[PDB]
This record gives sequence, structure tokens and C-alpha cells, in this order.
Amino acid sequence: EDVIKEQCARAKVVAELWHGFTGGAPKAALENLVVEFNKAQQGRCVRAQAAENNIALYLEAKALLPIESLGVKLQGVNLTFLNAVRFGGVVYGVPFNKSIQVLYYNKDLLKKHGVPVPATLEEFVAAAKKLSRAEGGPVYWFQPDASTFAYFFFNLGGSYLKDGKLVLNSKEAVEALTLLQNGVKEGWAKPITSGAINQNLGSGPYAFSVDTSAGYTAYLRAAKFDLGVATLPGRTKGQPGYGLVQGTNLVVFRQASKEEQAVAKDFLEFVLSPRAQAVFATATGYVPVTEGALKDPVYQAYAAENPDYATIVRQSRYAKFEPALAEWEQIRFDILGQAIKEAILNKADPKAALDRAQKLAEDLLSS
Repeated sequence: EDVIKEQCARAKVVAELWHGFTGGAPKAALENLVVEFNKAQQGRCVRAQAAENNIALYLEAKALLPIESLGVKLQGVNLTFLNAVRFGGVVYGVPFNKSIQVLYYNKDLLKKHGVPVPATLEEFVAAAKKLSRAEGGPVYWFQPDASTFAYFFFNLGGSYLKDGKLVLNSKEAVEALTLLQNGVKEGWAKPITSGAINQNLGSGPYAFSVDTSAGYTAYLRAAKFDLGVATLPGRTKGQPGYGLVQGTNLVVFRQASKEEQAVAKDFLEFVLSPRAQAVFATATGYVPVTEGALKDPVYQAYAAENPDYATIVRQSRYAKFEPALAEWEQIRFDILGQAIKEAILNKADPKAALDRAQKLAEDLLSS
């Protein structure tokens, strides 16, 4: 970083790239890339700066440059990972896959009672019931939050937008939240209200959670049992269910010069190269965003030794993004997340809770 400093003082063309990385291995692994690139490019540097907010907020101004207009070729990119940085058909950022929803499970407890890993939503609910009765407590653990909702919503056929408008109270939403509530009422679903699911392990019998791929090593550390990772149960049986994918992006403000744009283009192409993607992913547990990364021997070798990581990557292909609206962080936490809490912990009627949520969301979005 002080190495990025040395490199940008000496340089005459400086391109500013804005990212949403906080700290830890991800920020380190990005800086690493900046350093490597700068060392190949004497006279011009990249400066990686942490952005304050998300891409919908910056795009409401039109504060960002279109990636492809810098001259960046996005062939080899898995296009499904651009869903959230695509606005009116134009790509405004190069994404990173911070996490994928996966099925964490207890291998020893499923074996103990002869229960196959569920491949469908209906086999999952049946497995939850059977193992709950067997162990005398609810074995499907869940945070009552928009992330757990998303999994059930997406795999009962739900979509957040209908003809461009946000709908929190569709029949798919009611059906999802009703499924979770009945899980609690029937003794198979355990709400986790204090700390991460992995911070609650050991308090009683656990069989499964749907939770972020980012929690992998924390699930490993806390599991006093053989930990499994599988793809998400879906409605039909020959493919994984949809999982929430969440993103950190790299973007560039529309002010930058031609010279700066040539540097940013070379940098973003570097970041998208197979070995850059493979080194970043192996260093961080992130999922690469290119098809080329998956054929890079550094990815291939890491995947070969880390079958739980190969499973996280297989899930990544069956990914949905949350809506790309400036207000979405607020709706997800203060409005949708509240209706979910209300239905799950205070026995609110699922329909009446999501109807109140819709009204509050329509109110916030029309201001």
C-alpha cells in the first residue's frame, strides 16, 4: 500500500479505481494486484481507493464510466455476475463474488439417521421434520433476515421486480414467509436471534443452515462434528436451487482523462485475466467471475484439494442478485427484515406483515 504510494508519486498518469473492500484478505489481495500491475507499468500507476457506498447510488447521478467504453473486453466473463452492475443494459463495474448461499450440514447427524443430503426443497422440509423428531429439537437453523427469506422466495418462483416495480408482498413472498413461520410452529426450524449461526453451534442439535460461503472457516472452527457443504435444494431435482450472491465492485468516475482511461482499461483487463482471478479467489475464498479462471491450473489445483470450495463455485452458477436500487439496503433491513422478524418472533400474519412492508417500501421509493 505504501508500495502503491511510492509507485503513484513516481507516475505521471494516475487512474483512480474505486472498490467496496473493507479490510482482511480481500483488500490485501486487491492491493497485491495493484502493486503487481504498477510494477509492469512504469510512468503510470493505479490508485485503489475505498468507496463510501454502492453502484446504484453513484449511477443515480451517472457518476460512473461504462466499463466497455474504457475499451475493456468482457468476453470470458460469466455475464450472470454482471446482473447487479448492469443499468439500462450498460455495465458500470467489474464485479467480485464475495459470497454465495450454500447448504451447510451435519454429516454425522444425517448418517446417524440414514437421511440423504436433500436435493429438493420438499426433501429438505421432510429431512428437517424427520431429524427434528429424531433429535427432539428444531435442526434447521436460520436468521430471520432478508437473506434466509431470499433463498425460500427464489426457489418458490419469487421475483422482487414485476414490470420494473418492487413487490415485497407477491404470493411467492407470502408463501416463503409462511413456510418459515410453519417451520417454527411445527418444531423443525430454529430462529437464531443472537449472533451468526456458526456462533450458536453446540447449544443443541444442528442438521442444516442456508448461510453465506464467507462463513466457511468459521463454520469449520465451531463444528464439533463432520461439516458438510452441498449446493442448495431447488424445486426440481437435476440442478441446484437459486442462491443469493453478493458483490463488491470496481468502478471508475466519468471525469477521468483518456490517458487515465487507458491505464484503468489495462488494469481491469489484468484483474479479469485468469491468473489474477485464480490468485484472488484462492487467497480469499471468493468465487471467480470468469470462465477462464476455472481452467487456470492455480484455480484447478485449489479446487482439487478443497471439494467444499468446488461446491461453493458450483453453487455460484445458480446465483440471483437482490434488486439494484439506491434504497435497497434500507428496504432489506428496516422494512422487509422487520416484516420477517415480526412474522417469525411476534407471530405477525405473513400477508398483513408483507402488505405493511410493501406500503412502507412504496412510500420510501416515491420520495
